[PDB]
Amino acid sequence: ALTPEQKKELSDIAHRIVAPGKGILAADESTGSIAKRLQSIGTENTEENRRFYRQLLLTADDRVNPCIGGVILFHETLYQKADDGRPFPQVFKSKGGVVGIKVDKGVVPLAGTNGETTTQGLDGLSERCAQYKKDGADFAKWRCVLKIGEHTPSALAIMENANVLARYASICQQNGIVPIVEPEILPDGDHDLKRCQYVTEKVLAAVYKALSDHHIYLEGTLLKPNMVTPGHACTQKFSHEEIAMATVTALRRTVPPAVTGITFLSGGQSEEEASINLNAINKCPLLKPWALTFSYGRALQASALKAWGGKKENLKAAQEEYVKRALANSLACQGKYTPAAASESLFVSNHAY
Amino acid sequence: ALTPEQKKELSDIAHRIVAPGKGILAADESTGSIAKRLQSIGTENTEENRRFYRQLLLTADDRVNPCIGGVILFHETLYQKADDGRPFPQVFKSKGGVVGIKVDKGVVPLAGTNGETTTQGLDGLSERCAQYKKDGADFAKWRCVLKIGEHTPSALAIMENANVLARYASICQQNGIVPIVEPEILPDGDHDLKRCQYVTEKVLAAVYKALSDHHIYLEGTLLKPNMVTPGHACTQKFSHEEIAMATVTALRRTVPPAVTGITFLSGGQSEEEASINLNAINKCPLLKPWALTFSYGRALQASALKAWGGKKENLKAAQEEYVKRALANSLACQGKYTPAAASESLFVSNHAY
Amino acid sequence: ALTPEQKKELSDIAHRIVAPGKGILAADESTGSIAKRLQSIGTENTEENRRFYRQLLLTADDRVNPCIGGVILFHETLYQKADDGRPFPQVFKSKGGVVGIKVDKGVVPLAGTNGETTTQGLDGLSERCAQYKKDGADFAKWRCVLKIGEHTPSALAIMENANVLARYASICQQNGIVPIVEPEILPDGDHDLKRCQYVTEKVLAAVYKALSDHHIYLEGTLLKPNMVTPGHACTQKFSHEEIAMATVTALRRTVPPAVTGITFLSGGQSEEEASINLNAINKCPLLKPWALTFSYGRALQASALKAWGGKKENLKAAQEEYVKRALANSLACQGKYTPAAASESLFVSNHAY
Amino acid sequence: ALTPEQKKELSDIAHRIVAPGKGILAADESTGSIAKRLQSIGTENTEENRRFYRQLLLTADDRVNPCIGGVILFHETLYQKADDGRPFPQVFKSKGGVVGIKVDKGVVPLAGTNGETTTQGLDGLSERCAQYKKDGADFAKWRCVLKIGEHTPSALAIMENANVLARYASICQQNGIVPIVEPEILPDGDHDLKRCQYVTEKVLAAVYKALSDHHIYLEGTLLKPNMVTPGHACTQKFSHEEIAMATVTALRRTVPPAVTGITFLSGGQSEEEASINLNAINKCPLLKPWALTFSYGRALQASALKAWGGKKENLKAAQEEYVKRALANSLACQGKYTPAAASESLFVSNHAY
Repeated sequence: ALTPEQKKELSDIAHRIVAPGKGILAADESTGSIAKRLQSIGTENTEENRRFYRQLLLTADDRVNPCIGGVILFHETLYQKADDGRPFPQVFKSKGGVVGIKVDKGVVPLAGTNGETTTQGLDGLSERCAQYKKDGADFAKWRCVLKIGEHTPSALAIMENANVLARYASICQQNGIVPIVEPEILPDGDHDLKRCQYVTEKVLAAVYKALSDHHIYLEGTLLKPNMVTPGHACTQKFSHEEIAMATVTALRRTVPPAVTGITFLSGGQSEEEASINLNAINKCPLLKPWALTFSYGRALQASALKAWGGKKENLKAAQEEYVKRALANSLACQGKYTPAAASESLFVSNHAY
Repeated sequence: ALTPEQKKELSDIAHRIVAPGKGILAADESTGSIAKRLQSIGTENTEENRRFYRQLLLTADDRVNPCIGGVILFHETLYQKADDGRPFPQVFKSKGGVVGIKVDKGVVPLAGTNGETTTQGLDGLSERCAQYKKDGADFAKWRCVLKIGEHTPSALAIMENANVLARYASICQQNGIVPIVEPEILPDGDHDLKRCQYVTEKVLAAVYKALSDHHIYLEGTLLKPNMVTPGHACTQKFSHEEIAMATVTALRRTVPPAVTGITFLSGGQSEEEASINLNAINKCPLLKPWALTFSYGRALQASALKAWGGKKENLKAAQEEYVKRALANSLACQGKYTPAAASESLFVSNHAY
Repeated sequence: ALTPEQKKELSDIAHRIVAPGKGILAADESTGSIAKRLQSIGTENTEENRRFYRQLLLTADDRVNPCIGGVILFHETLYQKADDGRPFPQVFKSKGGVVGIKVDKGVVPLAGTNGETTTQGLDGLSERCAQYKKDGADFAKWRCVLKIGEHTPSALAIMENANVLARYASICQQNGIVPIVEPEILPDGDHDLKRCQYVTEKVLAAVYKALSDHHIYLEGTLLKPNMVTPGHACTQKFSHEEIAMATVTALRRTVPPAVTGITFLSGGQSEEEASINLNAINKCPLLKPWALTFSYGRALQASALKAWGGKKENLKAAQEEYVKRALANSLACQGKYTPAAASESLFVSNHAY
Repeated sequence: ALTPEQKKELSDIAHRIVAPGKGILAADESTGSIAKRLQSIGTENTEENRRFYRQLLLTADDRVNPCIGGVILFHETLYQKADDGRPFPQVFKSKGGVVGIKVDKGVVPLAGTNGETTTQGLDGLSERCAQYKKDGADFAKWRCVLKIGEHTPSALAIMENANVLARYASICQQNGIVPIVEPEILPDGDHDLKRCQYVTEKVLAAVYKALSDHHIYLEGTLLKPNMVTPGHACTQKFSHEEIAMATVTALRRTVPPAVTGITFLSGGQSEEEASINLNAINKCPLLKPWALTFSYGRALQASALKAWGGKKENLKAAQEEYVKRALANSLACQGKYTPAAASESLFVSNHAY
């Protein structure tokens, strides 16, 4: 499947990204779905605004060096230049970070099912990843989404999603790109915490069997899951020790140790819940043989975005907000996080990007 | 999963294609694969050469019109005009024929395996089928490929080409297009007839499970299976009765009677051996609750292509060769067939198009 | 797996049992669960009563010869002698019938599931079947049960039941015993007809993949399914043309043609509904490439039992009731059935035996 | 699926067994398999000979009591009394030890396969575990067996021994008994180390999927895996560091950290090679989030059995041999081990007991 030279390259890359203290910034929103984040702060969705906004994030003045191993970028963002003319991958790489690339092509429905979806992307994938590798990306991301309704997530969806996740992983590692396997269970719903924990266990079990089946090399992988969390509409209330227990036991029962790190997705939690729960998790007493960090998008950019507010004059003001959150999360990601747009929940029904 | 009006349209469309005596012409070859076909008769691979050849086949005389209920076309040639300026789909729909479109986008390796392959094309398939339906196509073809070797076809290779065919079928049918699922086991190899049987059985069983699993509507499908023949390099010889029993046994054990019909591919058999074997099969005493007919590419055009020689002067001779193999096959799929470049083996190693 | 001599023996046996006009009498109730049928007619459950009652059935005076190919007997009933000293297998075999044997050992729950069950039996099976073969049994039965609730029948249960069914089938054919594969979907419930039809399609798809997976020889098998039928508690009303359509399309979409016959279980329908629906089915216009007959227990013995009423003096009176029903069902099993304890529904919540 | 008190009892019981330094003695041999062990030292296979041998092992001095937290017993010997009239389970429970019971009932062929096997014993397992729990047993062992050959272990063989182990685990745990799931890949064969690795990986991956699928509680399980060693007849030699990395890699890629501990079997290694390899494994720099210890049959008793010679006079010499291998292993499972019939290969072809 893979030579040893090729396994060292992936294992290396994978550990780099989640070395101690570091997480991933998810700046990988599609054009259409970044556009509605910009509309949130009354900014027109334009190549330059998008470029400007991404540039603000990749140029954050260096206390974020120890906190941000990697950045997932959307396809166009990887071919965009800082204002000095320098391509964004080289701007971020020079500072010791690693560039990632969102390669899925969005979700697609599953006939005969109660709203579930595959996602698509695999076509032309390997040649795309060849390009993205030569243009500076050392890891990729692929988002699949399941939801919890009563007859959701069905076997059919879990089986097909874990499988496409495995196809993609296998194509990425062929091209020396560490795959990020994201089986996101959406928080959409009334479900309680344990319901979510069970669905997450069944999903990840299915994904890691799929990965085994497709002979993907787990030491050169990372996993971006949802934390385990009550449904949005869940009335019952659950602590962060309970969410971190639920989340950590879910992961100990499914994710074999060889997986090099677990970079959590925000899930639509507020920026601060995200860092508290991330921290709680790392402080969970149980034994956690993988890197438990963050790959947050919205939970590292809410404060930033509403600082920037479409206006060039706050660039520094927005990127100091960004930095604050990265530092918060680089401590949560060690257990060392002790602490109001950052508490605004960032929930989005059927989050798409 | 599908409304009743939709199941009616599919069921109807599928029964038209494979009504008694009708078979299908597979004119579905890639510009890359009809390349090598044209070089075998000195002709250059130029659009109007492709357009002309395809034009010759589709415009054969109406002695063929009870023999050919459908034509699988390649993308390009769905959108070419004949010499009257008529779009190709109409010249054929005018005659009471049905226009099929190949939707797969080639094959692609499966990492971890001794040579095996999966097939790609699902990205965008939803919209493509939609357009193709508005533009004439009423059925689609997706080709999957297993080879037989000592560790081939893997379990992973079977489970992946099965759950891609199903994904594809699911999408065609939601867009009102009758999928032809083609799980082709290639004759490449030394293998016994009984071996090709066991593989053929195990494959169809995993296909029909997959179609079950994705809630496909078997009444508006067709199976395009290989015959079960010994390897191309097999030393033992087996009778046309044995090929014909092995094929009809293998399918009696795996293919729900609900499937509307099955369109055999030629596989590399000579034109004439295809007709004979199709005939033995339909003359088999066993009970075969589906339509057993042909969807032949090379075993309808070889005689016509060599007669065509690239020379516009040869048109009606080229076509009355095509027309004879169409009449031969339209009796072989009824049992009534009875009888030199139509004797030639048309075997390409690892066929691809 | 199996030689050809061994495949002829099974195929032979299987066709014998479901030759035209013939069905199977299911006299295979366990001791404890026959005891509550006897309690129904105020008879003590004793070796002799049980023997007497079984003997009454196997000795029915010869117009049942053309109607009853086979009889499934419970284990003790196979070692019991008619009053003339003759062992029951030899009494029934002399008349041209074939003896069958119930080899499962009842159901067992599935941890973590909403009431579902495996069944058990496989242990020591092959040596048991060796004995049952030498003692006259040429076919066996194995009952698995699924139910329809909202979260019933789960994947886990369908997967494990279809698998044990396949294990058992494979052990039976090793010992020249034709297996009867019964995936019974219980009528317990409020479900409508199509719900049942879908669950039956998903179940049988799963069973026939399982059989393929375990390399069982379908031509030497029979299948005892539920018909497709509204739930007991279903309020909506459905015709017999609708139940026969539902049942026949369900079977055309799952049961490959090689399966030699389909012997239906009564399901708790009244004795007469059972024969009407069986008949309707055979008159379904759609193409039915397997034998569609009956393997009824309760729908051939309700009238008999309440005739016999624990009293030796009605023996002839009870066995003329038995005969009537066998004849009714040997015509329904041809399509030729034209027609009040026989309309008493025989439904039993979680039927067990 | 299981209450919290029950999960506590299982989790506790499992942690006792495999607490730091403790390992398990597998005294679990069939009367048929301890037959051939006794004939290897001239002793006749008589109950009191079995009783005495077992008595010798269980009553070794309390220098062993930090080395042996459990004993897997065969059915017979759970119910034998020592010389003080004490039941065996108590003589061992008295010392702070835990009594294990083997519940499998031998293996049985899988038809359709080149030699492969499944294992039986699930019939009655529910009640048996119940009794066994009341009578002393707090954990069970079920042995499954894959061999490595060219078409071995089949997919069917893996999926069947996986879903039997899970059925078994499910039943033990509902009856409050900690299952030891033993997927043993036998060293029979010519195969490379890397080969045994790939098979070992693919097997555990299908096991842990199965346990997921049946809702097993991994905190109250133990894995009894083979080491990953080259075939018994392999020509290449591999270092104790390589065996030890291959074993610990294979498990890091498949075994959820939730599993309480893993008890290696001896496999045929010499007593001494078992201790060395257990030690290399625990001295591996990789991170191993589970307890890595021993559940050794032949690699604890060989020295003791040859010393025993059948001669009651040899008792304390027999046992201080046993006790030395118990002390050796109780350091090898801590890394602290450092160092002639304990050098002998104990390989039985196709081991069975």
